[PDB]
Amino acid sequence: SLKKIQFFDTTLRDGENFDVKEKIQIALQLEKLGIDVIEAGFPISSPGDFECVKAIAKAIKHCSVTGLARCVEGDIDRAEEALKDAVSPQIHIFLATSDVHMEYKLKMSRAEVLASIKHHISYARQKFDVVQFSPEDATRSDRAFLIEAVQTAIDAGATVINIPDTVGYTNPTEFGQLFQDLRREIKQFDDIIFASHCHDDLGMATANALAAIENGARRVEGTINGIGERAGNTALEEVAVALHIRKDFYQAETNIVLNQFKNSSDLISRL
Amino acid sequence: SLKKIQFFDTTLRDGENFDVKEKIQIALQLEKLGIDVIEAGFPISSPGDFECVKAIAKAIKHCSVTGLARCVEGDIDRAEEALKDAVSPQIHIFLATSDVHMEYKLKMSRAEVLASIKHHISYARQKFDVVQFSPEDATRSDRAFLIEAVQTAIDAGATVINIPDTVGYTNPTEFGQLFQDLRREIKQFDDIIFASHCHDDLGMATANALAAIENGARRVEGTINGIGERAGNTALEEVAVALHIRKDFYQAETNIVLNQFKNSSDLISRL
Repeated sequence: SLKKIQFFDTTLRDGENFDVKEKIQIALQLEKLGIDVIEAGFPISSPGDFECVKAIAKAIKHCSVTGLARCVEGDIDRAEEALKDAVSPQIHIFLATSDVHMEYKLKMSRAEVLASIKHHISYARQKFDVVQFSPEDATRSDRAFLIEAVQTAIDAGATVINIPDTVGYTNPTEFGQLFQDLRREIKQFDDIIFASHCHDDLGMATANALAAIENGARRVEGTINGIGERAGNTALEEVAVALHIRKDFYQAETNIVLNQFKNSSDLISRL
Repeated sequence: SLKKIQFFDTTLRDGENFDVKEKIQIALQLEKLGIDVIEAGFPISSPGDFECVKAIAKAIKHCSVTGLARCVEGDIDRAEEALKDAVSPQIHIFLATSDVHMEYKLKMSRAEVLASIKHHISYARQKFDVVQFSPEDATRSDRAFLIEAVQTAIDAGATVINIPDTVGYTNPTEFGQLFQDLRREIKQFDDIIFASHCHDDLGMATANALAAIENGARRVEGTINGIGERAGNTALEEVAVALHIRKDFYQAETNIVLNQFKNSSDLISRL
């Protein structure tokens, strides 16, 4: 039917072997496939990444290109530099919101986390019209606080909120509920693009992405083939095919060119 | 916690290359793994199957062995013959319950279907203490009628009801609801073992098996690796690992020896 699901591919990021011309090649196949957003890299991470993100940003003419940044002004500056020639640039910023991460990793309190999010999302918003924000480790976050962190990013200018199952152990019941909670508590929900980024540790990343869509998500992030990370990401091909075959149930359309999926798939496998 | 999930493996059936000694070898690895029921074959289908089912029935001493039969007295006779030396034999009988199958395949009305089910389940029950029944194509069956066919099998002596997503296009929402409906409409539900047999056409077989367990199923049928059929079956390893890792959520135990999963897996892949 009428609701539109966007696709966000992070294949070029979770190459964790791809050389430069190979990244460019993949990127152009992704674009051909009708992927809406290509995450090209994490520019601050190394000079190589920086040049690679620039390279893909220059090659792409028909979709959006994005790069990763922490809540650190330098990363955002570097991403803005990397993406300056993108036809439709975005930036993807993240910060963990779970108790364990805040205590042991960030060494920051809830108040500090919300304050970092507000500052860095606003900071980025001055440079990018489209700011995606991900509360890292969302699925193990205190739920009230997860809602706080997400409201904070929205207030500050984030127009895409991506919910990752960073650990990979959620299920459709638990994840769908997470989205229900966001819908109920975030007044701006219907004006904001919500995405998921599921991991396949338990073999449920596809079901999890679709449960998020049944519950409000209008975007799915993942990879060609579901490669990456420990136990893999959401296989975008599986999600697109489920939406197509059960259009009666999901009532959604996408921009994907279905017949370009095996090209995309064989290319990625080949490398 | 306290509820027990049984595992039903059909690897030796959806070898659709395995030779005789290889089937016996797999069967004994399955048994080692702690699988509760091994479906050894479909005895009526060929004399080879018959001898293979006999062979596995003789080798197995610590779990149950089962074979397939249609609702045809000859199949059941042949299965009874095949399994006569099983330490804990069962039989698995099936009949389609969807409008399309009844019209185009069976060429039988609803009344005829229920009457076949009653007759052949009772027939089998005289020979086997444990009769499993599967309404083939359950997930595309009229729901009221699916409930009729399942009630009929129970009344007639079936103590295990297996719900297959024969076509492979269901999802956790739709499947969980199917189980909710059975629970609400079948007075004997809590006295009857309910299982699922999901297919992985959409990449959701694992999530689907777990959704059936959240909703009353106390048994899961599938294969080592999820091999078989068109697009594969439920990967029993994924289901067992999800139950273990999220015991907090699923609150279930199994009889599986988790550390025997890679042996089982490498054996099956090797062949």
